[PDB]
Amino acid sequence: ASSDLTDYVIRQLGRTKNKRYEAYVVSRIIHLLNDFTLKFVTQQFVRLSNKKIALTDLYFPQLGIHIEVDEGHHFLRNSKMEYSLNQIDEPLYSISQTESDAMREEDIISITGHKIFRVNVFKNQEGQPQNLENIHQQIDKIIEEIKTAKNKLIEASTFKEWNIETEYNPQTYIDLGRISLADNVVLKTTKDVCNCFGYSYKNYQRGGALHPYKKDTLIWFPRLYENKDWINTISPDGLTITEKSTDETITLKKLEEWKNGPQKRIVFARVKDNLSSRAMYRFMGLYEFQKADLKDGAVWKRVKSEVQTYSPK
Amino acid sequence: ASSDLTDYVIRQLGRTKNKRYEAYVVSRIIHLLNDFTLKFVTQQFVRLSNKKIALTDLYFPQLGIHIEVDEGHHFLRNSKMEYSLNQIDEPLYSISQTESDAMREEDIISITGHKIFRVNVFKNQEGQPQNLENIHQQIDKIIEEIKTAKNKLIEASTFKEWNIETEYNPQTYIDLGRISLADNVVLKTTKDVCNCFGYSYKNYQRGGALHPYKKDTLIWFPRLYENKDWINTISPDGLTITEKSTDETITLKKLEEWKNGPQKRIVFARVKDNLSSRAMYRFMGLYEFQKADLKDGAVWKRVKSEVQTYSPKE
Amino acid sequence: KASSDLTDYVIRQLGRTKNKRYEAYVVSRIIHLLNDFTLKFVTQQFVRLSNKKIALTDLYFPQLGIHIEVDEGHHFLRNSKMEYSLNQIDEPLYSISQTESDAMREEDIISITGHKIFRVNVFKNQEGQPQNLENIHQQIDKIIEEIKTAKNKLIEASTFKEWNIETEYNPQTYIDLGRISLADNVVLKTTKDVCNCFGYSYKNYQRGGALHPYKKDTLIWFPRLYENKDWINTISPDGLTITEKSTDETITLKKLEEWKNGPQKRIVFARVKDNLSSRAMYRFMGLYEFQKADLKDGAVWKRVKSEVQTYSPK
Amino acid sequence: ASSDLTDYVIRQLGRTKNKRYEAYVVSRIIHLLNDFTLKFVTQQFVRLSNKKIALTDLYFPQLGIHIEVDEGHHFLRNSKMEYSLNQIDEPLYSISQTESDAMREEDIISITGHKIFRVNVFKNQEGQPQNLENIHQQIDKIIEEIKTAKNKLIEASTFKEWNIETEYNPQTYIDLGRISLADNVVLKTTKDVCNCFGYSYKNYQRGGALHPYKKDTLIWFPRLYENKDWINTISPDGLTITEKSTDETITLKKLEEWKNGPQKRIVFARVKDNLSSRAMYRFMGLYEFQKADLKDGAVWKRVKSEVQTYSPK
DNA sequence: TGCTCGATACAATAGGCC
DNA sequence: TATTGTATCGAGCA
DNA sequence: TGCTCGATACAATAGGCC
DNA sequence: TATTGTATCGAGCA
Repeated sequence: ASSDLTDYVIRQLGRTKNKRYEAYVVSRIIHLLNDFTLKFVTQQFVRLSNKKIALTDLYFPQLGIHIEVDEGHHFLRNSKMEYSLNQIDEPLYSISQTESDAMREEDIISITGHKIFRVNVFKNQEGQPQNLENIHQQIDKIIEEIKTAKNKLIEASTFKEWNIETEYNPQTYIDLGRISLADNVVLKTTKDVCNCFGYSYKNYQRGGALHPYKKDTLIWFPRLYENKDWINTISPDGLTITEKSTDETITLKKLEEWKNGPQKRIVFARVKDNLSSRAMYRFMGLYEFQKADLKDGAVWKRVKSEVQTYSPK
Repeated sequence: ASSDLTDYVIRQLGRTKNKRYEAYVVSRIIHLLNDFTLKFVTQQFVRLSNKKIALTDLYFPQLGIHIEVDEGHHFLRNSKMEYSLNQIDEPLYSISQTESDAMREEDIISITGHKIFRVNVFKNQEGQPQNLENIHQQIDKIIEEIKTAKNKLIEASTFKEWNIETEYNPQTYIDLGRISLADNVVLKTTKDVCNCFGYSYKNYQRGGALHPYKKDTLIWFPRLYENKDWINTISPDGLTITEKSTDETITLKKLEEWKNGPQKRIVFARVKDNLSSRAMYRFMGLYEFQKADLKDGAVWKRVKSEVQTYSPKE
Repeated sequence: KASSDLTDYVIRQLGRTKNKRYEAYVVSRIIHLLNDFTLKFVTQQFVRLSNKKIALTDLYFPQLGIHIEVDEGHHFLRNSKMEYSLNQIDEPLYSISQTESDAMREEDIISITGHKIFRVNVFKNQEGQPQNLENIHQQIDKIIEEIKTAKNKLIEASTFKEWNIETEYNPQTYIDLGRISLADNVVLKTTKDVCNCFGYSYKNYQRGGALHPYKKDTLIWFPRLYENKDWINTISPDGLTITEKSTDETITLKKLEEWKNGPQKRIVFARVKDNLSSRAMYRFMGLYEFQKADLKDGAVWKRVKSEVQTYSPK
Repeated sequence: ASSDLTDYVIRQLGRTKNKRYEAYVVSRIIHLLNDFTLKFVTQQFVRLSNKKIALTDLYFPQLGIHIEVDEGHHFLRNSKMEYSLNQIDEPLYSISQTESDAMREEDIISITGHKIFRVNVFKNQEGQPQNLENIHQQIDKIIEEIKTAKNKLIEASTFKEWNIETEYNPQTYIDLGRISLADNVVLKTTKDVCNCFGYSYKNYQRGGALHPYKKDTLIWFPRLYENKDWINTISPDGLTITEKSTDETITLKKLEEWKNGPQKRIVFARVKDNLSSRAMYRFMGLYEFQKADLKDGAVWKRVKSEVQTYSPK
């Protein structure tokens, strides 16, 4: 019941820490904010413009807001990170590509529209930390920024309150009427996403399933990274997906299937749950086939950020 | 440099967790309180009635208030701790006696008179966690108890606000005029506690130091546990300290030495700093000699909780 | 190449922090005069006393089961956890206090039953007056002579197998042999190696035990033979008796029927700390068969076979 | 008390080790050689061709032979030791100038006519790679060299066996008739060395002693380094001692005393014991006054290495 | 239908590295 | 991290 | 000088983490 | 990466 919320919060604030001042700053933001109708995520993997994998310290999905602790390079529990400058809206802390290759299956999202606030814990680093008065000031301004964000969304009636029990349940989206990219939709299994579009399934094996009420649309469950069978990628923008095969012959023979098959795909990408290391499937949008190269394989572009959902037949 | 405060706070809330719900409860208490005139300590070692060594998750020394998270029983392997029942005002979590004699060097205080507030994190135990609203309520009432204790202290004019810069500097205690147990006075070395009483000392490596302004008292820096040369103990309430030695012969030769004088000793116990593991010296009181013997041998009873200080002597 | 492993080994063995005053001289002299590096040796070897305290010997030849200990009565050592005491003749005169014995539980601690101990008395008489180098060199020489006679006693029986660093921790050595014995003093770097002696292809193994692929009645087991948070396990000083219990009695009641009808034989490799460099290693204790379950005291595994047969990968 | 032997031997072989292979090589040499009629010293401080202070790992005084192990730059237990190249028979391991400034008082000798043998741990001239057995071969060769040296001296009857009990006793020296550098003589105190020349002293506190049996000689107990009162030096060959004062007034007022004073001095320098660091007095030689000036001070040249002794009068 | 087996999901953790 | 056992659901076969 | 030990510096190893 | 174990420095004292 509510205990699920309790456990979830505890676990998010109980991760092994990457930065020295992370735990303090995030815990103070959460506790002072004191709004648990707001879902948050800690150590959220994101993808930068340059395709390197990064992360942010605290992430509110509903508001599209990130919060990042700036310690500079010196003090890091993980020497597995690196400190660089990037686009204004992108984090300063990155993962080395060597271990970003083992982080493929992890849940990695797109920050394009999102805002990032920084907390500066060092006055004239290296060395001396800033006084707590300043840090508390930054944290307070951030907190009220968050609050005004939430109020802006409720005023636009685009804000859906967070419920643990209903969020992984297909019926809630069937009732809602749409699965939206902005509602941050992730479902526990393939059978569930199938059951949003009119299937009734005990469970589902396949890597794709035909959409019942649209013949030109295919429900797709790809790994958006490279695996043994397929080499797939998705741009930081979220707009461009490429689909190729580790064997070129399979690609060449997939050309015909792609051009003559369903031209639209509803994509649910397989991602590891950030807690509990488990299979999950996140809604990436409605994509339309564009062209099939032999070299670059298949290229799908995203026409829609929301799809209509249906009751079973 | 107000950065010392920041470092201190970060490191107190940055300890490796003993309990699963510890970080949450403590961090929320601190932030929602957010009064930093209040000094606090996490994972404070305490000494129960029995000789067993226990610990509390959050501790305010100025108010004599502890906060313990109760989960009881699962303690997140793999901890050296154990879940037991004890005196009403004492913690539920203790350490195995085997691991207790390992931790002797640690700074272990007396909880006599201190209040302990608990936070119950499980509705149906074992297993299921409770709802956040309830936990938050428990924490809120604890915060109110803290604030009202702070108020009953400030209005009685017994409250001394916390300062990092001045608390380890002897000059401030010379200016204050006294050193008390309520003040919770711990100094970083022997030379400082010596310089409190009128010494100019640059370094002091000896165990005892002759009191400049009083010839019946001795400044003492004992280890209150067993070590290489001699065996010392202190009662859980901090009333009585027993002095002995490994060799019975040197106890015999030191027996007459004890019997003639000096008959009083002001005590600072050598204790490891709760942060950064270096030696420090904590005022235990002003103690008086009651007895000579074998075995338990010398016995020092505590007759005073406060000692006056003195300017350097030239 | 890789003949530098022997160098590093010898340097590090003769290079430990000294436990005694005269240890280094005696041991170094013995090694250098012996000049046989086909004989593996160990310094400061931890041994299991019948009194159950931990003791140590200054020099240990495993292949010969022969120890050498230097006798300097009492005092002459400053500030170590060691203690002088009397025991059985074939047991050392130096031990660890029970308090620090339980802190050393994880270390490699061996049964000395059957092993002979030679002593070197370095003082003519008490007070620390040293004995002239003449009779000391005499003692060392007769010791070395006895050592060579022992090695000769083994080589004519074709029991003796020369020492090789590169092949001693390699499973394939013992698969070719094809037996693992106590006489060969076998210890492996990891569980997966142990499993790959008996017919497994494992790349890595994190599990507490694995079924014997070619024997349905036998289980490969990697116990901690001391107490930890999950289990309470003991092994007799002669290694003939191993007791297994669980800290919790609910875990305990669940394991009784599992044991009584489960596989009745266990090939045991105990988890021990490396004597140099402190990494986990696994020492073959024997093949034990289940003799009992009495539920306050847990399972009793008695030692039947001192040798086990290996197998090429399946 | 033949125990003093064993205590000396274990205390020499039991010093805090400077080098990684030092213990093994030295111990193997000593135990395999097995000749305790030969006095030896470990970590013996020496003075190089330059003013710099070096050390050798093993030293046989009687034979004038040193033994040094070469492990090179790294594997240093002491970070203040340096690795360089120097004169033909000179050690390769030195001490930093400032860290040798606290080492002034140590017993530092002249290596001029001394042979130094190196154990090459890693590799040797002509370039061959080595470990273990090759090291052993080197050690064995060295042992042989030592023996042939001893025999060479014992056939010329220049060899004198080591006895720990009498060697610090003035009586043996007043008995054999001569104190010389060949015997490596250092006593425990000033009263002893004075009693060697015929004084009866129970206790002697003074910087110099007028010789009973010669009016032209002066027994002297200098610190051959710089201290608060004096600036004194001695050349690496041991042939030249310079004496100056901290104050110039004292120097000028000592100039007349030098030119008109007794013009030859018997020098016993004040050096710390290599074991226990007690003050002891080593015989440098019989030096004759040569020259003086303000600018660099007084200059003494060594005329003779053998002084006659005398019975108390 | 009832059995055998294989792919997938998932929990558990020694080993090695920081 | 990387590896393997255990539990589960479905495909395949008799 | 010569001795004694707390404080300090730095290597050795215990612990956290993937 | 954080804590513990070992060696060195140096003020105070006889």
